[PDB]
Amino acid sequence: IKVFTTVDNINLHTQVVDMSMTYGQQFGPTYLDGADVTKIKPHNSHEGKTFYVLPNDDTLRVEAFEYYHTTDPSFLGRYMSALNHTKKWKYPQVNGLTSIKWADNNSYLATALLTLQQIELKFNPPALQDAYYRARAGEAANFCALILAYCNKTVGELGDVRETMSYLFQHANLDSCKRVLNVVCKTCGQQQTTLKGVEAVMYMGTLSYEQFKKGVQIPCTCQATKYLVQQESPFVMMSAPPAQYELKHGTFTCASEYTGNYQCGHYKHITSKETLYCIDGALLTKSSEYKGPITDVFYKENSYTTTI
Ligand SMILES: Cc1c(N)cccc1C(=O)N[C@H](C)c1cccc2ccccc12
Ligand SMILES: [Cl-]
Ligand SMILES: [Cl-]
Ligand SMILES: [Zn+2]
Ligand SMILES: [Zn+2]
Ligand SMILES: [Zn+2]
Ligand SMILES: [Zn+2]
Repeated sequence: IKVFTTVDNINLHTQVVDMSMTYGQQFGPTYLDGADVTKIKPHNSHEGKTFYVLPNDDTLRVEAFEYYHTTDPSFLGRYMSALNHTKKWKYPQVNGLTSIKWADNNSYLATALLTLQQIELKFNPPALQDAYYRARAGEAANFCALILAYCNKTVGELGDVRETMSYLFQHANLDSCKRVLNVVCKTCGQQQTTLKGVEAVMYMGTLSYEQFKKGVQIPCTCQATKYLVQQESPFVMMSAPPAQYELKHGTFTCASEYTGNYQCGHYKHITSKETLYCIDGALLTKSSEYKGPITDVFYKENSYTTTI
C-alpha cells in the first residue's frame, strides 16, 4: 500500500511502505489521527491516508519548525497524545462561542478557549493560527491538543487559565503592545519602566482595571504605589487569587470564575453581552447581576493615556 507522511499536514510525502514491517521500523514514531501506530504493521484500509511522523530528515525538521515554531522532539508526540483524547471531546456552541463538554479535567481549557474567542490575538505559529480559525468555526479538537502540547500539559492534568493564557500569549504577536508604569516611593520618589509583549497585557494582583489606573500598593526596595501611565494593547488581562468580586454588565469583556481548593478546583466563564452569561462547559446560565469568586478579568483597550 501507498501512504502519505507529513509533519504539518500540508506537505504530504507519498510513501511505498512494506506490509510485513511495522511503521516504526520504516518511518520511526508514526501516528494516525493522534493514535500511535509505531508498533503496528499497515492494515489495507490505511491505503493513501496521511500519517504524521517525527522529523527523521532535515526537510521534515525545517517543515516542523515552520509549522509549529518549536524543534522539541517530544512536541509531535505530546500533541498526538492530547489529540487522541481531545478528538473525542464535544464542542457545543454556547451563546455563539465554541465551548467544551466537561471531560478529562478540561475546566481551564474551556475557559481559555471561550476567552480566546473574545480577544484580538494573532498567533505566530501557523499550526496555532490555522487551528484557532478552525476552533472559532466550531471544530476545536486540534486547537485544544495544540494548547496542551505548547503549555507542556497532558490530558487530565490540572491547569491554570492565567498560566495557559501566559504561555499562549508568548506565541502570539504582541511585539507591538506597550505598558508604561510609573512607581512612587515616599523616599526613593519616581521611576517609570516600559514593559513590552506579554508582560504588557498581564498583571497579577487585582481584578479591577480601574484600580490599576488609580494605582495599587506594591513593595519597594525600601510600601510604594504602582499606577498605569500608558496602555497600547487590544485587551488587558487582570488576575488575582480567587476572591468574591462583583461583575457589572458592560464594564468588562469576560472573566474566569474559580471555585474550590488551590489546584483541585473548577473554572467557569462569565461573558458580558447584553446580560451576563455564565458558560460552565456545555451548561449556560444568565443573570443581570453577578457576585462570585473571580481570578481573571479581561477588558477591552486600544490606547489609554492617564490624566495624572
Ligand atoms: C495554581 C493552579 C494550578 N497550578 C493548576 C490548576 C489550578 C490552579 C489554581 O488553583 N489556580 C487558581 C486560579 C489560583 C491562582 C493563584 C492563587 C490561588 C490561591 C488560592 C486558590 C486558587 C488560586
Ligand atoms: Cl519561535
Ligand atoms: Cl512562536
Ligand atoms: Zn517535504
Ligand atoms: Zn514563534
Ligand atoms: Zn480521553
Ligand atoms: Zn524606595
